[PDB]
Amino acid sequence: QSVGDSIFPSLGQRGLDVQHYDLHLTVPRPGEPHLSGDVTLTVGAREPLSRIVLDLLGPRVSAAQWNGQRVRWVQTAQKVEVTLPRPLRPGETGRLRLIYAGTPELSGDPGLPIRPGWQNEAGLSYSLSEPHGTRGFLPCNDHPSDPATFTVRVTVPASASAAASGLFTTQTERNGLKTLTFTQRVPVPTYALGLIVGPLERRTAPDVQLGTQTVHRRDIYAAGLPAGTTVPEGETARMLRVLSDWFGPYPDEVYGVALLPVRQLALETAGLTTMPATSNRERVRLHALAHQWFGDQVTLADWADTWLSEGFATYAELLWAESQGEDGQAMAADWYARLSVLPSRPLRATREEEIFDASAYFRGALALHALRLKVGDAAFGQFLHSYVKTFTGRPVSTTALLTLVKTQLGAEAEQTLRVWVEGRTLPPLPEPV
Ligand SMILES: CC(C)C[C@H](N)C(=O)O
Ligand code: NA
Ligand SMILES: [Zn+2]
Repeated sequence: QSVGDSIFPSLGQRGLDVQHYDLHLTVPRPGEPHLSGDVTLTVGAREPLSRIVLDLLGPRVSAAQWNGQRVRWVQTAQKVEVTLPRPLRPGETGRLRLIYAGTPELSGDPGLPIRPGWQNEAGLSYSLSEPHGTRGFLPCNDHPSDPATFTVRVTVPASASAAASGLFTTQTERNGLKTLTFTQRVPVPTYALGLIVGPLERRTAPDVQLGTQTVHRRDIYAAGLPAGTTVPEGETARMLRVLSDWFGPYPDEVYGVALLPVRQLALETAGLTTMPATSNRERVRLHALAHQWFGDQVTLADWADTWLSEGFATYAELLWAESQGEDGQAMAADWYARLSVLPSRPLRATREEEIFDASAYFRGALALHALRLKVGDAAFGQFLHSYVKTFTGRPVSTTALLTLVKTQLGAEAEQTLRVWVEGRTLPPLPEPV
């Protein structure tokens, strides 16, 4: 029934393929968790589905429709189950509309660096939902194996404003209320959906041209940011070219950061990174941008493989440093140092406390470093292009990476990667031959 995640075995519904969320969210008082929702899901299926089971934690569903007609539905625990008049079969799509309202619940999971879900602090409400927090404010197939496109229609008080992932199209105002529309036109995981409401100002920058591709530029500045909370002029343009030259074209139409005056980790929300000021650094801005490839475009099949996103996003830091004339080998040496005093575990996490631990970031990065040094920069750069392509539209797993390594680069490169992926060992620091 569920996706069957090795870490979160209850989230999601197997075979469900959500393709588009058309969400109308109304936030009455930014900074307080209550809200109302009006979402229509365009869903497909990999297998016949008698029921559409979505994740939801907090708000209560009031009405449900399927293809425009009233439909039977039940909200049970952290799930909303919708009985279809006839099974949804592969190849066909339907429209599931849900009216809901209430208070999103935060998922205070024990081993996570954050409490994912609808955040509320200092007159600001925003989503920081990795891994399984999106279900708090949106009925969803809450798993990274099922990315989807988003159209969000945010209704807020006139005094406030809002920003979501995707290009901002229209804004209307009536009876002292404001409505902003954003369209995320490239599929990304539920936790990758940016959504911020409160005192914030949009700021655009000139377009960035990456060959034939055009990437729009805009940043969000919330009120009350600390002095010096900025984006260095020209930095994001240079970062885009360096990373896109390694990975392939930037997968989205816009990029920027949403600088918040709060104290929290940064989240790679699609095309608009949720960036609390206490994390606004050059290597975190590069990190978040790298995740637009590894994490938002290339999505995980199982939360045990977070190193496919964090290790890849961490290695981009080394590539960016080298692009700026720095010694990347010395950065890899720092990674090893923070590992040589920590125990080992395979890269595939077995419990929730490990999915965002030091090994998922640095041991995964050093795994890529070991592979790169074994095949050469040219072969390694070509694999990263092939890796992204191979896993666009298809969730990535550790097994699939090793297979692609074996297929593309040979068994020796594979065994080098397998030493770091499997083994419960800390291998020696990868150094140039
Ligand atoms: C917010 C965190 C739990 C995850 C995020 N992707 C990072 O930068 O590590
Ligand atoms: Na999908
Ligand atoms: Zn990250």
